[PDB]
Amino acid sequence: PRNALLLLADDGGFESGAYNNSAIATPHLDALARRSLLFRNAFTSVSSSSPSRASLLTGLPQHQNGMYGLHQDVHHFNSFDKVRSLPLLLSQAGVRTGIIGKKHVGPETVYPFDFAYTEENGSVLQVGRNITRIKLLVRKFLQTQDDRPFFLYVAFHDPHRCGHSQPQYGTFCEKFGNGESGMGRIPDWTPQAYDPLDVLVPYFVPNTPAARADLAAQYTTVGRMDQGVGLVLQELRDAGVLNDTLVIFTSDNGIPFPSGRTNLYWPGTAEPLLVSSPEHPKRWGQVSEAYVSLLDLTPTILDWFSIPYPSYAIFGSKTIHLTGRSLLPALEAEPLWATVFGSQSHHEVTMSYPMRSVQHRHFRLVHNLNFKMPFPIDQDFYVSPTFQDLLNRTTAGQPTGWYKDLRHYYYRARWELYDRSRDPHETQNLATDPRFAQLLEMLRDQLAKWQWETHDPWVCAPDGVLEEKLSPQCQPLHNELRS
Amino acid sequence: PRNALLLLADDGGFESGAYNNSAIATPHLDALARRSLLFRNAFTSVSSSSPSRASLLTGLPQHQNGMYGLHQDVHHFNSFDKVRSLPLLLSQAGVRTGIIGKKHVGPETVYPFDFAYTEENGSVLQVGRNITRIKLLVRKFLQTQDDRPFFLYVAFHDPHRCGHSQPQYGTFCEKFGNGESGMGRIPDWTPQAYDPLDVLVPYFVPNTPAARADLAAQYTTVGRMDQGVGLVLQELRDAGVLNDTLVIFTSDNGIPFPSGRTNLYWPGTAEPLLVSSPEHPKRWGQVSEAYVSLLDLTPTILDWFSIPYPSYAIFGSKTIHLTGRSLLPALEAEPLWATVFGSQSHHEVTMSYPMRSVQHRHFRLVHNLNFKMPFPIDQDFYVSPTFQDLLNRTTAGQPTGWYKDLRHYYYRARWELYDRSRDPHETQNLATDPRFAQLLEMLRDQLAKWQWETHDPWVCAPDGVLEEKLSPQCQPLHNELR
Ligand SMILES: *[C@@H]1O[C@H](CO)[C@@H](O[C@@H]2O[C@H](CO)[C@@H](O)[C@H](O)[C@H]2NC(C)=O)[C@H](O)[C@H]1NC(C)=O
Ligand SMILES: *[C@@H]1O[C@H](CO)[C@@H](O[C@@H]2O[C@H](CO)[C@@H](O)[C@H](O)[C@H]2NC(C)=O)[C@H](O)[C@H]1NC(C)=O
Ligand SMILES: *[C@@H]1O[C@H](CO)[C@@H](O[C@@H]2O[C@H](CO)[C@@H](O)[C@H](O)[C@H]2NC(C)=O)[C@H](O)[C@H]1NC(C)=O
Ligand SMILES: *[C@@H]1O[C@H](CO)[C@@H](O[C@@H]2O[C@H](CO)[C@@H](O)[C@H](O)[C@H]2NC(C)=O)[C@H](O)[C@H]1NC(C)=O
Ligand SMILES: *[C@@H]1O[C@H](CO)[C@@H](O)[C@H](O)[C@H]1NC(C)=O
Ligand SMILES: *[C@@H]1O[C@H](CO)[C@@H](O)[C@H](O)[C@H]1NC(C)=O
Ligand SMILES: *[C@@H]1O[C@H](CO)[C@@H](O)[C@H](O)[C@H]1NC(C)=O
Ligand SMILES: *[C@@H]1O[C@H](CO)[C@@H](O)[C@H](O)[C@H]1NC(C)=O
Ligand SMILES: [Ca+2]
Ligand SMILES: [Ca+2]
Ligand SMILES: [Mg+2]
Ligand SMILES: [Mg+2]
Repeated sequence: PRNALLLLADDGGFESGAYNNSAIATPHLDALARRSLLFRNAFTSVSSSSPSRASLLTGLPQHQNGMYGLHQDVHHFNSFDKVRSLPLLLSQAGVRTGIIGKKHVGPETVYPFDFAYTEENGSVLQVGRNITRIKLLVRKFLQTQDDRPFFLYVAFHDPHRCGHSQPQYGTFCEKFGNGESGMGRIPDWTPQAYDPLDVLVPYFVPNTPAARADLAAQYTTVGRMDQGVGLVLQELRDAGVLNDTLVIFTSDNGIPFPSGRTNLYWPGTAEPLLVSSPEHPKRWGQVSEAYVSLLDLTPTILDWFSIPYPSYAIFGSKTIHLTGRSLLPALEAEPLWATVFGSQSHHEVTMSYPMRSVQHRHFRLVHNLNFKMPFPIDQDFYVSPTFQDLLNRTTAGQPTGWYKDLRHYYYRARWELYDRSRDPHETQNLATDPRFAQLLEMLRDQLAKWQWETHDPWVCAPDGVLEEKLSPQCQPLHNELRS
Repeated sequence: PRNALLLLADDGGFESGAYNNSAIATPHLDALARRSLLFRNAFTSVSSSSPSRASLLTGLPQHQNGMYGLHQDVHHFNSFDKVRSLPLLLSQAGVRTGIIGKKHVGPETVYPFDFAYTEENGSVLQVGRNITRIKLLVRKFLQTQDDRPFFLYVAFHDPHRCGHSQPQYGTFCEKFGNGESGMGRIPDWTPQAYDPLDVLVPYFVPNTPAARADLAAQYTTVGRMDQGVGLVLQELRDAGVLNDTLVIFTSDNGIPFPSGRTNLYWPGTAEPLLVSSPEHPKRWGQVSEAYVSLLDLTPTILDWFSIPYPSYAIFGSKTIHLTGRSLLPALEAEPLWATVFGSQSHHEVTMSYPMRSVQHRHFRLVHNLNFKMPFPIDQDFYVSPTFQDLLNRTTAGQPTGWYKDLRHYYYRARWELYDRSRDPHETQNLATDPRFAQLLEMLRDQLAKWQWETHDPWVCAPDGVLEEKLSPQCQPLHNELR
């Protein structure tokens, strides 16, 4: 049988040898990249953990699958009951399904796995960060195979921050299991220490000692994640199935630094993506330039198992259709895929800053539906040494070392248009430039067509109201906003 | 031998003889008022159907029970799994529970009823608006009583709008069951027609021909609701249990007109409230001046059945405690209750305009957490003839007959302070008046203390961030908000 393994880092970026970062040591991801197609232009559709995971596992944008924000405690979003997720369709077609690590989506009836070791039924630390334990669970999973195909989803909790939840293990949990007093030992992990001066400060991160100490800790933890990818792959090799298994490696959202996680800017939505098919070796070790979305993974995995997406409606007779496509053709030839979309509504339930985006190659358009209010900041990020330092400096009147200032981080234009080929840092908004008005109209039109097609309840916001029974279906509010 | 009946109108206001509206015919609500304490100053804590129903049935504000907006389809809010609602606690203590009508809350595990006829398992029209059907189901319920006390919740769908959902029955479904072609017959209902010139136009509603035709249809439907209250009470009398039954009549939110439903203004949150205890006749037919909240119903009903509220946490070890109180002492003496709170986060999921409020007697303070954006407008209200007419006129530059203009309806101050004893229409904002600063501080403070005490996730918004492990727990964002 064909099997499939999805490896997902949490808040992972491009800190790998495979993405040309020579400061970090990620031998196992580098070895995987040599047996993979590597995508330079992959994007998540949403820069929020639960919406991202839900969109990845359904192939529907968050506005359509119902996970409008975080899933846990107080935030409490869940996808619609009638949604047919990837693991549900795979089970119905006879594929054995497993998840180890952070799930962070619900309800269980929409995202059922036959074998499930997650934060719901055990320690996130043990099933998300202790790579020895993850190794042992992957082994248990493989040893209980029954000649059905399998789909195994390994959702690492590394390299997510711990400053909010678990401060004594350090800002990225880099001290958990490192064998120092009070930390325990993860016997399969060799900790890699980084000096703050050795890290690459990305362009959107302030270059200060506090941010550098933050990145050094992240690097150690990306290291633990990389070793975990090694262990997992080694278990599939020991069980003799690796050579029958599609391996995909990605991350759910951008790194938890300014302009990253929670933004539809490039740093918040750009994701590493490796795809390794044992049946398509032609392109192993090559780099694709095609513009692809995490919305493509569900149709890629259904394609691999030859399972159709069924025609159904979640509500009324609004039939659901996937807007992503299978990546499997890209394994044989380089395609001209150019367009990716973004949709975000909430992160935390108190953070209502809906954003819609479309990218056409190096051009990116963001629409900020709630732009008159300041951009909200999540609680986990707020206590980061990086945010603290930026805030402390901004208020004390000192230089921040940052490529923006807070005021403009908080108060954004309704429309932001950027050309990354000329302006890769996305600091020159072109939506106000009359030379770019025909492009701006072309992009707004594509984004709107996608919004309708995916049944976006925010399609008419903020200037209008959706009224499905009349033509035109967006009706004006005359609320002093552009229409 | 105590039982309890809760009668809840949907979007009902003060269109009754009991509230001295002389234009409408509500004989059955009037008769009930004669055997009740009537509250002049009762308020819902939230002006949205599912949040209101959830808060009423739990005694927790919406920000604490998890029903942050509407429950149905795309909006999809549910209360937290570990919440102990009124019907759950009543069942655990041995009280048989029933619901007939519009439930509009979830999940079923948090709001379980032994006998249940709702939108979940049948037509909302039949179990919410067809009073004959409702009469027959209350009869079935009573005929199947056993050893036990009962709690029966009858949640009428009248007088809610039908313009959005069910247009062919008229703007308030006033033609459904009226015996005309295509409409069917509700044999127990006598339809009452109103001329648009006979209705009372409330102060917050434009006095125009379109709005008057809108109110005339509402009146016919308030009439059907009143007749349904009559039938329900008559079934309890026929079964011989009315005299053992606490009857409460209220509504979930203000009327679906401008400044009403979805606002924390007086018109959106003020509710009719009748309480009739067969064991406390001293104040039957009287009017209380005490300021009370629909957050008080759950503790009132638990008090009636002598059931404690248990000590539990929904999350971690943040123990839940009710902030409302029992209304039963008010049946014996007039109390000095002065303070009522309001909390709204969403209505529709696309309508994020969180509002927090506190009222101290005739003073009201509203805090609009998202004030720099325009106030959103729900889809059902937008197609009302009343909103259409106001929008069309505003757009065409014609006089609106309205006490506000749209611009100021859309763009509100962060803090709105009003004194209804001098300014009942709430059009003179006093929050910027330095003479009123000490009162403004006193009220902000009370509202903040309630927010913490009820575990409000928005307690630090919009200028700060909640960080539970540091002191102070609200941490500043320096985002140009004061
Ligand atoms: C990570 O998980 C592994 C395996 O569960 C833990 O190692 C175990 O430690 C216990 C207690 O000392 C022993 O009884 C087991 O036999 C150990 N197993 C192995 C394979 O070593 C390890 O302690 C965990 N590390 C952390 C930091 O939690
Ligand atoms: C690993 O998997 C590949 C792909 O399934 C195997 O290579 C195929 O082997 C078959 C034998 O039935 C040939 O006819 C195919 O042409 C091969 N295809 C490709 C694309 O390589 C391979 O045998 C497997 N085993 C090892 C050790 O590599
Ligand atoms: C309102 O409810 C009553 C009771 O369900 C409906 O009357 C019943 O209608 C069915 C189907 O026509 C008959 O079989 C029953 O005999 C009727 N029962 C009674 C007591 O009359 C009535 O049709 C419903 N009205 C509307 C307008 O929907
Ligand atoms: C209706 O209810 C009231 C209150 O339960 C009953 O009045 C009580 O009568 C009983 C028995 O005589 C006594 O416990 C109390 O002294 C009375 N209290 C009050 C306030 O009246 C009355 O019995 C009931 N009527 C019927 C027909 O049963
Ligand atoms: C890394 O460097 C090489 C040579 O400069 C280039 O061809 C490759 O595409 C780069 N990698 C990525 C991930 O962009
Ligand atoms: C910033 O200032 C706060 C406020 O006193 C202080 O406690 C914190 O330790 C500082 N953090 C950084 C990164 O400067
Ligand atoms: C209505 O007016 C009557 C007679 O003037 C009075 O007794 C009663 O208090 C009033 N009802 C209300 C609800 O104010
Ligand atoms: C509002 O405007 C539209 C368009 O002119 C018109 O057809 C409709 O009847 C108007 N409605 C009201 C209530 O004025
Ligand atoms: Ca994440
Ligand atoms: Ca209502
Ligand atoms: Mg009973
Ligand atoms: Mg006007």
